[PDB]
Amino acid sequence: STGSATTTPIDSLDDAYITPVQIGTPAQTLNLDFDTGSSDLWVFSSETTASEVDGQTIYTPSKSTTAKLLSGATWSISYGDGSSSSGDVYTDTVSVGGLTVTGQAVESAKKVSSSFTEDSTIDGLLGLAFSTLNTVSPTQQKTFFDNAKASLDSPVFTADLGYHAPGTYNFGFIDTTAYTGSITYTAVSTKQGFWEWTSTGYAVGSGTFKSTSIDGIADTGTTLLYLPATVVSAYWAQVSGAKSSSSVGGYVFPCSATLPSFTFGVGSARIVIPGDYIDFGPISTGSSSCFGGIQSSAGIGINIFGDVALKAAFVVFNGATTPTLGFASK
Ligand SMILES: Cc1cc(C)c(/C=N/NC(=O)[C@@H](N)Cc2c[nH]c3ccccc23)c(C)c1
Repeated sequence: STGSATTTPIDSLDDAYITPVQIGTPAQTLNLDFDTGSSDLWVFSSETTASEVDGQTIYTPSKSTTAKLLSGATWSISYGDGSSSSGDVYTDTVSVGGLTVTGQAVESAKKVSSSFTEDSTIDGLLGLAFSTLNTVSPTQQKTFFDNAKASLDSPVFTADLGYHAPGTYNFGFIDTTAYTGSITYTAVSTKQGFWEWTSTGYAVGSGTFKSTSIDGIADTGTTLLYLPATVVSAYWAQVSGAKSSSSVGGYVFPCSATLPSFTFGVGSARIVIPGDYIDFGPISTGSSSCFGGIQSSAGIGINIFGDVALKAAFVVFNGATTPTLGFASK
């Protein structure tokens, strides 16, 4: 089997991407944020604290003939940015782009943090990291990919995020028309439950490539690119007037700037992030200070190859017995 679904930016800045997901019988379609940095499929629901719902589409398990309460199971997740959600669990039928899993754990939110409440376009998250991170207690549950894996033509999914444009998540196959050149595969460590790999280095604009190992995670659920302070300083030093602002919470730059590209290494291959991808617009409405799309990972504790990096590539998440990651230009 295979699946193929279009993913769409939630706003003009590509702050996140949502993908329609069918849950239950008859189908209830919710737009979920596919997140390769977590492993819970959770949704706004009929059980979510009313004051914490602001425009989201909700899953109502009582209206699904295939929904079954998973007796005694609860979940609670804290994301590294400070966001959180929690609740109880159903199993139900879940389909993505024509690919169907029966008995998928669907985690029904009773509580969500303000950040989720304020994101009216995101109806929940669909985790695509390793199932070892799943928060369901007392019986840990599998991700949608882990459940689907055996039935897939090939045990893979691919992320093809668009810059200010729709993109695609495919399951079970690699669309060879979707990229240029060849896909370069690189080793993955699953020790922290993430799609963790090591970049071979970086370049700023037309500058010379610096060979240096950068360990980080491929995370579709994170907007920006978070890298060591040394690397990020070298990037912003090429932008006149750029500076790190504690009051703003990162590097900002004059909106009148033309940003240089940023290149990252995958083995001997190179992925180029165009300068425009790194512009996240005015810090507040009408401001001439703009927020940078490359930020320091210092104090996060891990480097994060978020959407800013991933959307510059066609990315293969290979879930074979020994997982690997592939990157191609496009
Ligand atoms: C200080 C800091 C700041 C950020 C932005 C992150 C990223 N976190 N990103 C994630 O955890 C995502 N994989 C999922 C996610 C967290 N919060 C969200 C809000 C909306 C949509 C997705 C997420 C971290 C780890 C630390």
